[PDB]
Amino acid sequence: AVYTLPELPYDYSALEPYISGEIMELHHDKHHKAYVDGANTALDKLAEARDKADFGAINKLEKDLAFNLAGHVNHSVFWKNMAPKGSAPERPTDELGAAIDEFFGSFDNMKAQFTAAATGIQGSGWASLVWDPLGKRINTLQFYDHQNNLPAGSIPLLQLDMWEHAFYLQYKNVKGDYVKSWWNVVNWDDVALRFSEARVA
Amino acid sequence: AVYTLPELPYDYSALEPYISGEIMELHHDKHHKAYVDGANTALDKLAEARDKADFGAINKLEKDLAFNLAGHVNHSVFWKNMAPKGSAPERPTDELGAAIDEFFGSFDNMKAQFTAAATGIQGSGWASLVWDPLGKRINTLQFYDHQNNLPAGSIPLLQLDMWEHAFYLQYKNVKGDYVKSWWNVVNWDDVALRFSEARVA
Amino acid sequence: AVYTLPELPYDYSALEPYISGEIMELHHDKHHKAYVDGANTALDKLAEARDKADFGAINKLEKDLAFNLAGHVNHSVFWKNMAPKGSAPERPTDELGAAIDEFFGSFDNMKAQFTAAATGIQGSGWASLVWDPLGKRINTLQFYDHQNNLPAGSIPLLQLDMWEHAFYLQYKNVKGDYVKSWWNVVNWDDVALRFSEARVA
Amino acid sequence: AVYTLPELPYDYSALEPYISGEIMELHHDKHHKAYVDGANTALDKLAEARDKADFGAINKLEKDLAFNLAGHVNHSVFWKNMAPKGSAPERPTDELGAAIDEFFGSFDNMKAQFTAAATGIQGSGWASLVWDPLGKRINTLQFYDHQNNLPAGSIPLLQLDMWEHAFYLQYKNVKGDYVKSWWNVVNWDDVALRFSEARVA
Ligand SMILES: [Fe+3]
Ligand SMILES: [Fe+3]
Ligand SMILES: [Fe+3]
Ligand SMILES: [Fe+3]
Repeated sequence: AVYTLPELPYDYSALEPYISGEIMELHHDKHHKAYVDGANTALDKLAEARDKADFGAINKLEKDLAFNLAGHVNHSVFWKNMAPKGSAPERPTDELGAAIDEFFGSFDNMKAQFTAAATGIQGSGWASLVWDPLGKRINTLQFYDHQNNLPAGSIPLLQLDMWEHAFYLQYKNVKGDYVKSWWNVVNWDDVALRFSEARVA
Repeated sequence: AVYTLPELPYDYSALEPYISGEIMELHHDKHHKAYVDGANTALDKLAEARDKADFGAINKLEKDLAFNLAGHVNHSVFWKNMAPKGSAPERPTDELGAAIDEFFGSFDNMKAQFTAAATGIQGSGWASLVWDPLGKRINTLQFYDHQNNLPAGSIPLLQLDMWEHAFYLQYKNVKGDYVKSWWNVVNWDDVALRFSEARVA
Repeated sequence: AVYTLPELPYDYSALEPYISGEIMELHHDKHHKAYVDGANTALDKLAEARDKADFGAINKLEKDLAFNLAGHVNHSVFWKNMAPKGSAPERPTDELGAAIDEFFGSFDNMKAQFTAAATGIQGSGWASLVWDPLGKRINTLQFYDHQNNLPAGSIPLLQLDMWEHAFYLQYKNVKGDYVKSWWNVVNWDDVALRFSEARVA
Repeated sequence: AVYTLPELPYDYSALEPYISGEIMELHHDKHHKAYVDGANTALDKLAEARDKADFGAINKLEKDLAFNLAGHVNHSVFWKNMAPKGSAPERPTDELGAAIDEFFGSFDNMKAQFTAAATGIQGSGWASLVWDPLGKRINTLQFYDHQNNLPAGSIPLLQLDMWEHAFYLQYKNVKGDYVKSWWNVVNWDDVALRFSEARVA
């Protein structure tokens, strides 16, 4: 198949007590898996349309592709963006840390803007730290669902899933507590990797 | 300023008779300029938000940034994607042509799928030929407005502005004629360049 | 058929010089007509799905229905909301005028809020004065496309089409001039009728 | 205040075993309350905007109003649409039942179409049985979030909250089981009342 479900780089319960193993298992095995199948199906349907020379359902297929592929992209990044508490540095450093200070003033200011974007979403969405290739800078974006509210070419560096399934079982309606706990499991080494590959554009 | 308006790589009337100089001038000098100014203002407001620790309008600012920056990105690609007819090849060749044949079966099939995506939009939008870095392939996407219906990391190769301001003065409601004419002014050299640089590899 | 294209209550050129006959004809005969067909088709497809017990394309059909039916609703209201310059009162009076003063302070304040909503849309949309049955009041809403950014149960009293096809041929990018000219052709007697039937909820 | 939180017509645990009291309490006391407060704040800000003639955040305020008011409207209908099993009929009858048979063929067909719309949503949303005043019929709509994918004038008769917070704690990702259970607690008397009052006639 064109798309495959990547395995978590850690145990389902490795992110506790910040994110429960219950959520991690349901989130990965159920949710992420669905996006993989949906993205594969969307492409299969588009190829079928081309062969039959009938693009009557093009609007449906393009949304199915964007929604599912974006869901696949976002979650793939999400898993690697995290790691067990004491496994990685608690703060960005080197070029990444410098870039954060340059475009946000400081690490704390970056977190403040990112958190505000994360808890204020009206509906399902994501908070994301991205590399803007045009302006050559790091910005924060607030995705709607998986595929809305973002410029083409945006390269994800750090993403936080704000869909209710990502936190409801543990934090219920208190989104602030979820975001607060999540910072404790962010793998800044992975974010640095994504920044290095993004900046080399 | 963070963002700046790029100059057109040709005269306003250089795309005639396929795209009028009347449209090109309004589209570039007025529309694109507004996106650049809006994107800069969004960043200024976000910086101000970080300074005072007041992210009350974070939802507004994130959409303002996504909408304007996406408009700036989309139009910047749009201008270079075109050139006066004759000054550029009529069909894709080499690696680009081979990739189009691989992911769409043929140039005509890609053209048909892209056209369908362009004319079927329910609202303002774009038809876009992008490089999918996760699936390592070329796909077509149907953007809504400027910043909706697309996965993060999507790299634009060829885009067509389907907002009514891009064709109404000349083609009125007949969007189908607009798309047909547009193919004649596509600069496949520019598309090939973008494809070669997609996900630095 | 379930839906039909209503005729304009006046000549195509009756709204000049505020809105050209060229626009009125294209807008009514081309655009509005498309929504009627699309809404009829959406329902036909849904009935076909029910008979076959296959709702695989339910997401597509529900969007097709909402988009097209909303387009039909919005335009139907739009036409009747207007009349040749000196044919109707230039200001709301009686219960309608009183209600406007009550929920906006004055007629001018209502226009200011309505205009701001009309010219600020990021993409296609509408500015609409509606009757909120729950709060029992008149509010202004900014529709996105035709079917987005509005609560269920909202009863349209006065609507302004801000899609580019509604003004580009005459006012180009200058949206402010279009809205300004449009106020001169608003049929307040029709708005009063819609208010009377809405308030009787 | 303009908007107020309505009390539930039954105890939080009255919908068990179909819908948990745990969900009902959080959903009502926390979620619905937030929409009421948000809708009131939106109106306050709009009034403030009119006072100072500063509509700079008009796009934000119009979305805040649409999102919150739609959430308030949707949930107000949602609560009354349900009642403990047994306390209300298991199937629609009289005029309502006849209308459902007319516009869907049968109660089972309406149920199947509604279910499909409920489980297939790409993001947060609602499945809604509404009265179409233009077509003079009963249709099903698939709302996105609270305020998207619906025509103006749509009158809610029966709605199902498909936001993850409405079922995750009990049904996890199995939205299909949530919908099946939900049918058991539908108060057809309330739906019949809403149908009788749809477009005062
Ligand atoms: Fe998720
Ligand atoms: Fe444009
Ligand atoms: Fe229109
Ligand atoms: Fe809810």
